[PDB]
Amino acid sequence: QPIVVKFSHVVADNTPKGQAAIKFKELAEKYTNGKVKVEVYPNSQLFGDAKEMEAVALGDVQFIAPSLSKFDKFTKQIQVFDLPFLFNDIAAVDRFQAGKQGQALLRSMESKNFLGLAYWHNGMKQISANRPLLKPEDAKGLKFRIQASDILAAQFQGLNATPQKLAFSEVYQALQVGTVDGQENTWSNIFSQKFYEVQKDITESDHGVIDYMVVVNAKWWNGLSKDLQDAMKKAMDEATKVNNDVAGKLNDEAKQKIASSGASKIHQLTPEQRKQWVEAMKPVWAKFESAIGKDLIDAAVASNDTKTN
Ligand SMILES: [Cl-]
Ligand SMILES: [Cl-]
Repeated sequence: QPIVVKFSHVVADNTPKGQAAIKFKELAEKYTNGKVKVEVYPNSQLFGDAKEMEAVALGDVQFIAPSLSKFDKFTKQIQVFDLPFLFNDIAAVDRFQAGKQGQALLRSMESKNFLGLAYWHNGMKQISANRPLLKPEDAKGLKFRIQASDILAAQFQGLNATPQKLAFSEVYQALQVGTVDGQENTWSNIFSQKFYEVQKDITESDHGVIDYMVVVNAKWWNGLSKDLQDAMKKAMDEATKVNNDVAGKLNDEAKQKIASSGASKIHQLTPEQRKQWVEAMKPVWAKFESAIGKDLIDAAVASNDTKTN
């Protein structure tokens, strides 16, 4: 009777998270000599956004890797990752995650019996709708789908737009029948879930990030025999390295496919347009500073590094 272990997520197989979870499966089975069988369930086939945390708590799923925007019901510290324009680029996000404060966040939910094993990457968020979004004013009066995050809701409220919380699996349909006008996501997600086919203008804003925390039930994980836990720990580290190697290329490749399709128009901001977007979104920070903790915010800010000039 081999031990069945299930890994659930909401994205497609051909994605930074999807490819990493498949690597994890392959390696955990190898390193346990077949004693463990990993079943991977992509595209919300087993659980989606709304239920995966509960599934982990009850033992219906062993591994998940939610966006870092989806934890504000469990802690008020991880929501630091949602502050718009906090990180200039993916390199700053990774430096922050690797430092003391970023690594501390993996343990931020231990009192609720959740444990983060690793961070996985996706990429930078782009914004889209059915009209060009070149300046923040263009967003006024539009409905935007958002992940279930208080800071993302405030971010759109601040643009005098209307956020709407929806589960990832429901976004395409919402955009397709017009119950929402726009959204923010990474190129990888925008291509693989076909948002580009129902959004005619996408702006390369790079105004936030979608990255992930690999989460387990702490009690379950810590109760495993030393030999099984080491095997799976080895598999996880190696899957995390695949994720770090493929995330960038997969997003670049997605962007190109969207562009080549002709179905959407990709817009590039200029310095003055971008600077405007920054000003229009920064007040959100002051609203959440006390809840997050200024020091954590300052450490994130400091993770940015710009070459001279
Ligand atoms: Cl979902
Ligand atoms: Cl990590």
